[PDB]
Amino acid sequence: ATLLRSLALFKRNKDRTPLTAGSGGAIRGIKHVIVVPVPGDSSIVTRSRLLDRLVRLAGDPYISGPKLTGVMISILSLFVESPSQLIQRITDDPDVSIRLVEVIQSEKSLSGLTFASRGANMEDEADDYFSIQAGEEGDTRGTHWFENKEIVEIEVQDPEEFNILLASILAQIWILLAKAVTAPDTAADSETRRWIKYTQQRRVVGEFRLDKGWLDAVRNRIAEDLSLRRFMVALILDIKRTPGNKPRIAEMICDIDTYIVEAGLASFILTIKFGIETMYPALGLHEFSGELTTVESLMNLYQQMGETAPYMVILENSIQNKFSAGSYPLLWSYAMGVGVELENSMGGLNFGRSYFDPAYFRLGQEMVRRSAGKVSSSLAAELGITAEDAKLVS
Amino acid sequence: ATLLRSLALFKRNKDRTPLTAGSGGAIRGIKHVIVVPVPGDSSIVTRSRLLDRLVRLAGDPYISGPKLTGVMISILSLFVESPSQLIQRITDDPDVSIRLVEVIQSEKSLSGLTFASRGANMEDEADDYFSIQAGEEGDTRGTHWFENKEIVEIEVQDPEEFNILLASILAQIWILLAKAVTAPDTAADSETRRWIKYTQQRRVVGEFRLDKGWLDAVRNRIAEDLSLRRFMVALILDIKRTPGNKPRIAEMICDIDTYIVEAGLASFILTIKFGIETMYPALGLHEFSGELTTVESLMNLYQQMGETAPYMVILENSIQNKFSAGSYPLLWSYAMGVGVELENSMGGLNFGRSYFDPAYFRLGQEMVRRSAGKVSSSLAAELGITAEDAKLVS
RNA sequence: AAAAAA
RNA sequence: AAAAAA
RNA sequence: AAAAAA
Repeated sequence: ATLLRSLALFKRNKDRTPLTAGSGGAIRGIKHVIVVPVPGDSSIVTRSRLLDRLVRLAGDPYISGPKLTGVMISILSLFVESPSQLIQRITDDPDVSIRLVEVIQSEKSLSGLTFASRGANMEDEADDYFSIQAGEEGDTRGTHWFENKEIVEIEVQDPEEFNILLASILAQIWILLAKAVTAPDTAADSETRRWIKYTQQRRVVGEFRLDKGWLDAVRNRIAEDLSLRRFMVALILDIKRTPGNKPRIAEMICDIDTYIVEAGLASFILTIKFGIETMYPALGLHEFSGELTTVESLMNLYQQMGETAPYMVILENSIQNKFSAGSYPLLWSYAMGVGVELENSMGGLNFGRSYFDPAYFRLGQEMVRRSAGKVSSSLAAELGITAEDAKLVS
Repeated sequence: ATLLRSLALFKRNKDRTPLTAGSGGAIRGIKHVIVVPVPGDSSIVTRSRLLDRLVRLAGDPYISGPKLTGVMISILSLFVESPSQLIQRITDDPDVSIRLVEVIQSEKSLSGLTFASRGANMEDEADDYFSIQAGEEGDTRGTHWFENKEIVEIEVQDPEEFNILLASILAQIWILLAKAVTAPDTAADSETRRWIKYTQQRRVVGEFRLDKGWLDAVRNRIAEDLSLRRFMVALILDIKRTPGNKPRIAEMICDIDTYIVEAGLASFILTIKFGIETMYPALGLHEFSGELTTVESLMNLYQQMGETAPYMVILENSIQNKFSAGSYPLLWSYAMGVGVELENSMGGLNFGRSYFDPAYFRLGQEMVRRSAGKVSSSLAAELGITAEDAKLVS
């Protein structure tokens, strides 16, 4: 009797939720100082020029990691008024020190912008940080730019034009997380399709299409360091918690997150869907109860975590390995074999892991092949229908 | 009636949890004085140079045990600011006396470093302790170094480079505990695979790959003395208790521990999994109730212990022998025979102990062979499915 | 960790 | 009092 | 004590 309870209690302790209490002291390593050019004034022309400069610089081959991630962050958190306040309210990681800096307009410089927190006299630093090398030597292809060469600059004065430009750029930057952490290289068609989709959504315009090289560089950078990913996830979590209405860009991001959610938990989501939601006879086998209770505990932990659960892999945190299939390889293989036949979109999904068992795969395949028209018992009793009508084509 | 209760009470006393009360006086033996060069200043170049020197010295054939373990500890607890405070908060063993010492930079010496606690005038001691003999005579192969000979030195100035180097080195040092205490020799492919895995995790780089000789020496040292293992476990326990966020290195370690957990309790974990979680008819036999209650008491003791339970074998403590299979050899053999067929990864797992019973092994094998498609009663009644569908392939 | 998802 | 028990 | 476990 009590054995089952003791066992469940024991299994629950293996996946104890590390909730915030206060224990464990407080450790933190060295944090860099990444510079983030935030536009001081709330104007439109200044923001447009800043974004143009950032894009023109972000696509440079010879660029430092810290500078690149700071540029990306500066690009991201720009639409809100006083981005400094938002960045401060969002930045809560000891990975790096977000060194803010105000920026204003200047009609006496190449880039046309200058830092206000440093001092009005400082102008050379702006030009040195915005434009130094753009493929002048070495690799001339290393520079990136929009696909349309006719657009030499993206500087605009009308509020609407700038708003749509910023929204399109943020969307192009955000859609990368769908596969940045997972299979970054094999994520070109997906992003292309998402862009082709948003374009005919009337929310953006295809004229502001960036070269594939720029996107690839950004994805690589996003994968390399996790400070940017942490900030992006915190921003998405904040936006999702917005009780009231949400601006155009806010809604764009809260929509794009759904592609980002579960970006690496496929082996768990699909597993649950094809081996729990399907209620197949195979689940009753003595060889599946362990995996079943494991997945139960896993999803309990997930729903107990909070709002940062789905993004667990995006933060490349430690708990992501707990949701791997290494603990339920059999059920995972069975579910994948089932999905290969039912979903019919999971053909290009690679799953050739070192703990794959083609036996259960073929098992689920054959079970699905034979059960093409086999009506269940629960639904049959609920509706009262006969199976004679279901096997008419099968 | 009361007999069962008296019996259970008696069995519970055989495995009384030795909790901290105050009784037993206080005994402690002689404790060595191992030197641990801790970098005084929180700079980056000094830490990188110190690590380079330690690695260059750690892979020496003619090196003293105490010096080697002190070097290892110095290497481990370096990422935190003021490692001295952490080492003091963690060091709680009477096995050895952790003799800390501050270190600073010095541009007037071979190694370029000097001790600050001893005195600024002391410089020769630094060179004598960092570099004396590196295979100059005797065995020239005895020296170790990274696999890439082009890397003559790992000294870097950029914070990111040093951080990743330190993280990779700590990961290489930590992954050894997975099999250091248990089958250290047969732990090369596992570590190689873990490294190949972390590399494509974008968290480390393969360029900082160390020779197999260095890893083998470190594993041997870690096995020889238990002060290092005690410190490592205390560090892991501390990190796991961190309520707040965890740095990159902290997360790396809290992930790597999962390979370290249960490193020697396989005969218990697998036993529970294959003879309790599986709910086979064999468990109802009169010849298994004793083992069942034994394992119940064992896991009760485990869950009552605390956070240092799984690492019980890593500390080579006395309680590890209580969880051995010597008290439940039958159930252990049955479970191993079952796992040999179900898991299908437990082929290379050696279990040829002096209390093996091939009878129950063949028994569980045959039971699993015959029960390849035999649906249980509990799950069948919960779902209501018939067994006709389960024996379609079997 | 690997597909799809106005 | 009589074996085994990392 | 002995395997596997993004």
